[PDB]
Amino acid sequence: MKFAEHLSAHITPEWRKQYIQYEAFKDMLYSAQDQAPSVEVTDEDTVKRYFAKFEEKFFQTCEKELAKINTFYSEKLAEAQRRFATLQNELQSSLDAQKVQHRNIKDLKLAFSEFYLSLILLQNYQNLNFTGFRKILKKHDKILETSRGADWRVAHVEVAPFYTCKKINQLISETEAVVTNELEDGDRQKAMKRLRVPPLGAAQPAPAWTTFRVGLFCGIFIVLNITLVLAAVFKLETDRSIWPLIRIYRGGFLLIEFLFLLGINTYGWRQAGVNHVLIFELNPRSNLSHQHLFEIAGFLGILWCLSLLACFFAPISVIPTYVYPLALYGFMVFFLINPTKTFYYKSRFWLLKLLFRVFTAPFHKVGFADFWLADQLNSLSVILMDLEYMICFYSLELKWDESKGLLPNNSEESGICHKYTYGVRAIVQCIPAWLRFIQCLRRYRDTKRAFPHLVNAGKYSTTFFMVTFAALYSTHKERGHSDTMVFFYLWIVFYIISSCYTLIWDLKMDWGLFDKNAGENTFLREEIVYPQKAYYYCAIIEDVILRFAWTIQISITSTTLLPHSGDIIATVFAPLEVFRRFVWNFFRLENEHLNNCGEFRAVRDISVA
Repeated sequence: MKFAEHLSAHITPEWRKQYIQYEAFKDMLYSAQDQAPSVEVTDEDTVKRYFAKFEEKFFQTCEKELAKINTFYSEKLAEAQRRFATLQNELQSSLDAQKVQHRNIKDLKLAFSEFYLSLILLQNYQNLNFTGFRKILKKHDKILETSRGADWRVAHVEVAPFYTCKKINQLISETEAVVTNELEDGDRQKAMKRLRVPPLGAAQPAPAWTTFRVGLFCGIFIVLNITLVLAAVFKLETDRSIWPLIRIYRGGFLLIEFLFLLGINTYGWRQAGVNHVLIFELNPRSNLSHQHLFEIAGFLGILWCLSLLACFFAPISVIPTYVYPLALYGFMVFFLINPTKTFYYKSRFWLLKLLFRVFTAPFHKVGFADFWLADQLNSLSVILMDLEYMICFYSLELKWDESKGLLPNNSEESGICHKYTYGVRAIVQCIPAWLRFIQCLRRYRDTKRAFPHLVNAGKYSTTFFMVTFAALYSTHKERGHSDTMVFFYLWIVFYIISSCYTLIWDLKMDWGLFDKNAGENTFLREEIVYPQKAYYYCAIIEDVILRFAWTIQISITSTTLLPHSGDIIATVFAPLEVFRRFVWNFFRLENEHLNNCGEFRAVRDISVA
């Protein structure tokens, strides 16, 4: 494949309908060729008229395509001219006001670098549309053994006001002159370093070293997982309680799984066309492909596996076993808050600036990155409970004056910090629900709109109530007082309500499925971005199952019996919840991008002042 894939890869995602449609032309050509009636059986007038009809139809289709291209190009050119006019007026106003100002200059820099991107994208649009006409007309010449295609090219294509309009190059030169004289006072090197746009989209291949580091961290991870399984089967002795260990190491595994599935999500968004760079407001020139997230996940998983192995084997006799989890989590934290400029600095600091804006929610106007991150925390809720458990274990239970403190004796009676001590577990549970609830309240206050925000605030109020009733029921049963089974009934009804609330919001308002304009894609949206239709139905069924995950647990719990269970339930259902979030990310991002596809948004429209 040479140009079909080259076109589907170098195409702007939001302008997919305004392109040349190479595939339809090719399929029309091939169908017309294969349906030649007979080379010698029927009359030559028959085949001649058949080929003439095909010629007419093909050139009418090509003419309507060219008209579409011309209209879209003139539209985008007028839009860019108006944007340049308003940007220059604002720059002149600010420069005159010169005689905080740093924020002003920095947002005019950002607005100019975003206006350059639209110009470059329009230029590439022109280029690809021209060298898709030449390719398809060359194919028509070769397939029909005629030369009318090149004549049609030189007669129609190279007169059109989309290949002869040399206005974008002048606009690019003027933008560069403006940014160099005004914003940088000379120094075109620094101006162009900000304005330049690398080959972007699905067309940029990650460097070979990043792929090799992925393949290295993944092989080590596989072998270390095999070794962990073998050592757990053959080395971990009985008479000790493994539950503290895997309860501490449960959070790290969920984080590794989340980073892996986020890498897969980024790959899916990059290939399908859903551009997360515009929705997350990332830098269109510097991003993180799936390889970077795969590498981060592999490195942190290597550290996790090494810490768990050291816990099992106890390599050095002087260091007690409880130092390895502490060291692992301290390295995970020190990796994030690394003050130097190494090891994914811009990414980690963007993530930290976002985490500061989600954990102090009602004070910042929320965008997509902080709304998206606060929804991912609902799935990574066992990580917060793992941190709480680890802190309570190291502060109240871990006997420091003994080596094998991580695995105490079998005589390990209830051992507080394992349950609802005083309600702290319920609060750590409701923390991300509280974040999203107050964020939706801030959205209602800001937009004054009510439907999408006031609803979607009860979605997390139901989690509030469900966790409250869980806490009440378990703390009543642990004290064996009266009114217990009532708080089982209320737990049941509020989990029913929570799952029904989140399920209809996952499908209808988050994913956009089940709309009246479905058309041929029954039970789906109008326009589907992901290739196969089977992905959506399987996703629907999996979200139905993984949102009602408490059915299986309350069954197993009701089966009860002696084995420790609730914890086995949580350990099996936490990666299932992270996988549910991984599935939900795809279709949330797709629904978000499909709205940017209607207004043809390729840039962020950076505000000013």
